[PDB]
Amino acid sequence: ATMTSMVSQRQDLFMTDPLSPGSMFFLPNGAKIFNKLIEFMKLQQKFKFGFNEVVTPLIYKKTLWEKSGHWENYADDMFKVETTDEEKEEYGLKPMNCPGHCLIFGKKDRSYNELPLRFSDFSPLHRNEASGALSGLTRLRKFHQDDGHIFCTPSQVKSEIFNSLKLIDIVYNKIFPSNYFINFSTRPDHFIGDLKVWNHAEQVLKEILEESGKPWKLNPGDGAFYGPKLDIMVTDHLRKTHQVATIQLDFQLPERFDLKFKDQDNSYKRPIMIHRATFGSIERFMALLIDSNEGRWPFWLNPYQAVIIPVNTKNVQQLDMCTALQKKLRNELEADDMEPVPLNDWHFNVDLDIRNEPVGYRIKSAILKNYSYLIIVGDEEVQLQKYNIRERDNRKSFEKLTMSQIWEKFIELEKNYK
Amino acid sequence: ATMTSMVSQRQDLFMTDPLSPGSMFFLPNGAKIFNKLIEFMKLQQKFKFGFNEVVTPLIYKKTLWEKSGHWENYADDMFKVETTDEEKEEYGLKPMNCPGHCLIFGKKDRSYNELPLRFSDFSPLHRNEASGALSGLTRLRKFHQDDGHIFCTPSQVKSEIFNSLKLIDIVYNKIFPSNYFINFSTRPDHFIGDLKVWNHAEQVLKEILEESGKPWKLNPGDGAFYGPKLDIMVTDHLRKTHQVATIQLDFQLPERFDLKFKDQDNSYKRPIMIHRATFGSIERFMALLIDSNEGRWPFWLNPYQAVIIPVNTKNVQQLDMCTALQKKLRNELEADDMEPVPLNDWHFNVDLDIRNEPVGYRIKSAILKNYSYLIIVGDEEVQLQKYNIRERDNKSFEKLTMSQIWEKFIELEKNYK
RNA sequence: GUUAUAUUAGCUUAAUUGGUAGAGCAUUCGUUUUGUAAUCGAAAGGUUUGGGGUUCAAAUCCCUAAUAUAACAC
RNA sequence: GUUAUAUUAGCUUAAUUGGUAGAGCAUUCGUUUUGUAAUCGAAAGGUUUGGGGUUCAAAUCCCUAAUAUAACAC
Ligand SMILES: C[C@@H](O)[C@H](N)C(=O)NS(=O)(=O)OC[C@H]1O[C@@H](n2cnc3c(N)ncnc32)[C@H](O)[C@@H]1O
Ligand SMILES: C[C@@H](O)[C@H](N)C(=O)NS(=O)(=O)OC[C@H]1O[C@@H](n2cnc3c(N)ncnc32)[C@H](O)[C@@H]1O
Ligand SMILES: [Zn+2]
Ligand SMILES: [Zn+2]
Repeated sequence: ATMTSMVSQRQDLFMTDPLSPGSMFFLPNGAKIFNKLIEFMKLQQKFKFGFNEVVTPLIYKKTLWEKSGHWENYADDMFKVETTDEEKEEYGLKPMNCPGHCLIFGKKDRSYNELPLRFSDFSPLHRNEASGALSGLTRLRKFHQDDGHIFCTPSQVKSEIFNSLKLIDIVYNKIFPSNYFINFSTRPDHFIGDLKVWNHAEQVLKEILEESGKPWKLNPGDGAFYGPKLDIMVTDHLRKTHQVATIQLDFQLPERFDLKFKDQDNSYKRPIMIHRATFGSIERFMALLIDSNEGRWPFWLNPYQAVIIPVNTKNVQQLDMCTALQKKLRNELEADDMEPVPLNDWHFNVDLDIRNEPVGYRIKSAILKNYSYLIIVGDEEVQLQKYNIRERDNRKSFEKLTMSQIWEKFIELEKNYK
Repeated sequence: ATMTSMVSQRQDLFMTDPLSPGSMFFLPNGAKIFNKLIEFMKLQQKFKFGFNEVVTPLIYKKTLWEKSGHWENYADDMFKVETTDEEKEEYGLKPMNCPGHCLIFGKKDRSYNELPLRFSDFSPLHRNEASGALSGLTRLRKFHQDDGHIFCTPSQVKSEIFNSLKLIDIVYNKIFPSNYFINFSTRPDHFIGDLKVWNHAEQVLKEILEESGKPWKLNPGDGAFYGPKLDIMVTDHLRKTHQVATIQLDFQLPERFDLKFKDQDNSYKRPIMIHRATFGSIERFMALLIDSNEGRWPFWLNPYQAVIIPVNTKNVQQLDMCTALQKKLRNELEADDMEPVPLNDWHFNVDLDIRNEPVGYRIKSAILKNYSYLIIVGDEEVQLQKYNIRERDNKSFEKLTMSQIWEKFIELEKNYK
């Protein structure tokens, strides 16, 4: 939070305003990061773990929330929506995507052949959290979940949760590095449904925990009102734990919505529903990212990937060399004709500091902003037609690379999420 | 509407529900189109027209909306938000992004050196439209604008507006094919600001209209309460006109929020604001596409890009050849290892219909869904190790290798075809 | 929400015990043309989060509203 | 919001200005192994958008709520 605010000020990441407490503004550099993470998650979800993104309403009539049980469970924690006409039924601004995905499931007849049916959803969610509980980006009033719900059969539940934990291991152990433990969170005192169903639901998660081999801890009575959950817990540099990813086993909402599919014996069965998020919310995940990296973004995430600095800022040969590298790496098009920007090209975040200042000043400035690479161009470089390029960390080990070597180096960096 | 509904049912695009009137559900196939359009627009805005995307709140306190003028003026159209507390100040769910973008501009000291300053915003908007004016995807209560606001100087206004017209032309004249005319929508009965400022704002748009050479007509009293505008009008197949893209010249909101920047003379000046959108709303734009194409999407947009049909659904050599092409074209990874999906690969929407049914039935099914391509595999194809591939909009067949189909689809997607 | 503590220019901050709102960084202009962590100079930016009061005088004391941070509550 | 019309199985629809809901597509299983616009068969899916009223009897008539389509209003 204090760390978040320092990095945000240095890098122009975010802003807040009392005219909308607990909602973030992502400034252009903040949104660059936000979007890259979403792009990353969407790729894994659509093209590896078999998810299908939907786009759902944000407001729903009171009746819907009464059906799902939320209007009950979270009555104060829900923002209410009204029209100028006092006769119409009131609305709720959504704090969860799941009743909407239940409406989708049950709008048409479903066949066992389309299960597991996996829906992802990146809608903004609103929760009227207690003002005293709000905190930077970790606990907000408006936030974005990398949300998904799976509809499946009893025999599918375990592999679906193991797949969900695979994606969690890819995020927290491989791409964004022991790294977490699981809270097994059981039946709360306010719950819906039969104690026998709840007991069976807890039984499943217990056996999954055992087979997974992963470290875990009982977290009594902190389950969702509709189901027990596996809560993935990360520790920040002050030894504080934070719930991010989560897998929730839900036998209750399919019952509230009377969800049905037809199986091979030509009869109707009730699906089981799995709630799941891997980032948790994009905002909280970003806060923990910053807490750990202190502004030192990996190359592929960095809103400041390289800066180019000419020793002599009014020298034509240096300038022309700097500009040409910038045009190459940004890979943009001019606004004055009609050729459109193609899909799936590379574009890198490369700036050109030609302020009339000593080189050491501009370098100092770029180090404070945590540029991944520093590219200096002087008369030596103009002769060689190579650029002098420095990584953020290794101040000593320079390289002299051509235009195309830097291009290829950067592409290789993004391919490998490095 | 009619047409939208039929096509939506055939391709499982969208869904509605009385529990949220005037909001769309995009089913997986609908959402694929939605996201591809946004993807297209973001590339143009970021790598050609110098926009920077922002993500902003959805709800703001009454006070903000009173300062912007929306509270008095767009009083009917605004959903109110409240909490259980009731001593707290009321919120409005946003019908526009503009005041959020003014808060961002005004939040920190600004220099003339960062102008033109261009924010793009794709946030969901809500307006409480009259129930009797609601219609399919053209008029909704919730919708997404490809919104943008430009902050600039007086000498920059014309070139910034010409650049917006350039993006409009790429969209309506080249990628998604006079294609439109412009409504010059002037000062409404209820407006904010000075008469003298309004007159100057209309003078500027008149001159632009002249210099642009484009067809236009007067649309009296139809401006926004904060500015006159140029409204891009397209005509549907029943000859009814629809407003899509729009360009709005705003002197008033910067005065309301007292925005300023510092110029070369170390002095404070007020920026001018241009409002713009090119699709208008993604929803209304999709609606007009469907009206135009009757569900026959161009390849790069089609949720149904190719279907693969084995003649003999239990013949192992025919299945292997179908399955191998699907894997190539879809280019997906398996969920059992730790290897992540890399950025900027190609992936195509390719299905395998192995239903134990006559070839002609499966082909009729695929034609009804308007697949761009139909790929048949029989014994002939196994011998040749080539696939029989037929276009939707055509008689003529081709026999191509796996690799040729891959490259063909990439060239179609590359050239937005 | 409650308790505590705060809110001073875009950011960070000073104002000896109510008595001069003062700097640094960033910005604008001039100057310097610079080889891997800060050329030099000037200008501008404040009525101290908003609204009331007390006093000859308020950033400082009193009432109120709003946020933020931290704990609790939930 | 007003006016008109409508709401029947996932979808499209039929049903003596009152008489006791039928089918096509899709789905599930069986059958067919199919060469470019629909193999054959069976099963399941309806208490007619919600609520109230009239009647011996309501998909049908009346009132009302919700939504959709169209036009107007804005
Ligand atoms: C996973 C969803 O489908 C499920 N219905 C759900 O909402 N679970 S949740 O309430 O526990 O939210 C999941 C994660 O969102 C994040 N989250 C929850 N509330 C907030 C908040 N107020 N601000 C920021 N992030 C939050 C946490 O990481 C949490 O683990
Ligand atoms: C362009 C924005 O920055 C500006 N503030 C604005 O809101 N202009 S607007 O009101 O005219 O909206 C622009 C476009 O959104 C689309 N739009 C407006 N209202 C709706 C609606 N109720 N449903 C669907 N699309 C809408 C139209 O295409 C319209 O041209
Ligand atoms: Zn959920
Ligand atoms: Zn606007």
